[PDB]
Amino acid sequence: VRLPGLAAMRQGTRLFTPEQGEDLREALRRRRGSFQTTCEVTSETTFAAARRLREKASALAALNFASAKNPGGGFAQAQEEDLCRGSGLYFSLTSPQAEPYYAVNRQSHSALYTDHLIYSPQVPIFRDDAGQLLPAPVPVNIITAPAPNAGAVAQSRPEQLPQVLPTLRERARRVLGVAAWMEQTHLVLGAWGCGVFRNDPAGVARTFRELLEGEAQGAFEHVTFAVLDNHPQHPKLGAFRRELESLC
Ligand SMILES: Nc1ncnc2c1ncn2[C@@H]1O[C@H](COP(=O)(O)OP(=O)(O)OC[C@H]2O[C@H](O)[C@H](O)[C@@H]2O)[C@@H](O)[C@H]1O
Repeated sequence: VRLPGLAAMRQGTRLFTPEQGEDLREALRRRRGSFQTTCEVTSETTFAAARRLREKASALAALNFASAKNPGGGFAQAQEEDLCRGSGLYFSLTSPQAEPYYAVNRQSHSALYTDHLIYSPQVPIFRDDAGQLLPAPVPVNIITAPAPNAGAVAQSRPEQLPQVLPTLRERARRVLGVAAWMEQTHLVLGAWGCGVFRNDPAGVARTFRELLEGEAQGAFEHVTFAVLDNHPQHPKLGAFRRELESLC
């Protein structure tokens, strides 16, 4: 039998296309200055920050460090694999509405990908970081979008290297523009693009920091950066703490 919440979530899944970029900015701009934005940088998983924020959260959204080409990225280290194995996310990512995002991204034949985002409403989290049931599932809205594959660019088309950073910059602003458009209060962000895709965690953490200080200033209530980091140097975790000190 199908798990509770899946049908509602899949049917509410919705595609944002590149041609709606200006719609997303106007939503951000209109929402600027609405709160005293509280923000933190943590070492929790993306669904652990979500799950503790839930009971406090008017409108809770989290970012999927998604594949551009296959829902769930075809599958252990990776965060989207984590979200798919412990929630209904996959059932939403394979939905009919969502298909143009993978179809176009594959057709682009560019490691920078395109500007489609998938909005999955009320995705039920079913299991903890350790994989047993939750009391009851806890729903979270999930914004899925692919960071540019900086690794692939370096190895397959270095000529797009200078475009890497502007691409992640404008796509992040679409990411929070979707969160503003869907009127979220609590945003779970993190080391977007910084693992498999090999983006500089310094640039990523900062690019956020700029937007939460510029166009996204005050647009959200609480923004936590859940950055899992089991590497002893804690490189990703450190660059996010080091560079989000102004805002938190
Ligand atoms: N559950 C987690 N929660 C929070 N942070 C995490 C988690 N898991 C890893 N991190 C941290 O986040 C950093 C980046 O996690 P990555 O998963 O590589 O996302 P990308 O954007 O770089 O690559 C996306 C591709 O990887 C997948 O295959 C997708 O299908 C895509 O194909 C990690 O180094 C962790 O420190």
